[PDB]
Amino acid sequence: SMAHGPGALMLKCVVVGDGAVGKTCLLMSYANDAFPEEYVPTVFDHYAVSVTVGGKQYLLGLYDTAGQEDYDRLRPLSYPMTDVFLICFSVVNPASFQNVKEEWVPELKEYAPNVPFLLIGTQIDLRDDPKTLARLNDMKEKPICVEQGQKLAKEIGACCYVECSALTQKGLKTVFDEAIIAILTP
Ligand SMILES: Nc1nc2c(ncn2[C@@H]2O[C@H](COP(=O)(O)OP(=O)(O)NP(=O)(O)O)[C@@H](O)[C@H]2O)c(=O)[nH]1
Ligand SMILES: [Mg+2]
Repeated sequence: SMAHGPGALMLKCVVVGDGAVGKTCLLMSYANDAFPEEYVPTVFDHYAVSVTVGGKQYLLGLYDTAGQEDYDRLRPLSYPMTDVFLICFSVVNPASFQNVKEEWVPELKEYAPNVPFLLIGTQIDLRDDPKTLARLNDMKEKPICVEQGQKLAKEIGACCYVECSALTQKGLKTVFDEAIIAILTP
């Protein structure tokens, strides 16, 4: 190794889900072990981190994707040779939860048929924020709870349900550990 540093098998994880569920922030927060305080992009640059699985090392490549409608056309460009997807919804946006079964799961079933994926509930620090709960209880909506995520993950055939907050980093480690296990599960 005079020409280059440590190297390793590269794996590819792509993140999909609704506008404003926290995909980008989930990725920047995992990568930098801090919530992005400065300027947050629509889409985070391709980025990888080293992990140590079962005494073997791997580079987990992290691909972000926009969930709006300007970025519809070009999104499936990210999908080829993916090893695992994360389908994110925000536990304080029920509408994104209903878009799992009805928008993100069909898209994956059409383009990466036999690629495993997880179901990730995001922004769980808002689940009991006074300001948020009340904005929600204006529409007699309430936050998605843990039991609803687990149930939904089974129906759709996700490998599991994991929750996190990008803000405090709770659950983040588990999200990506489980993405790896789901891949390295021969
Ligand atoms: N409190 C809290 N806010 C969060 C969290 N994650 C993201 N946010 C906030 O949620 C908003 C959108 O975040 P973002 O990561 O851009 O979501 P996105 O899914 O990437 N959006 P897009 O599809 O358009 O790229 C921002 O105001 C951001 O600060 C979280 O875990 N907790
Ligand atoms: Mg994004």
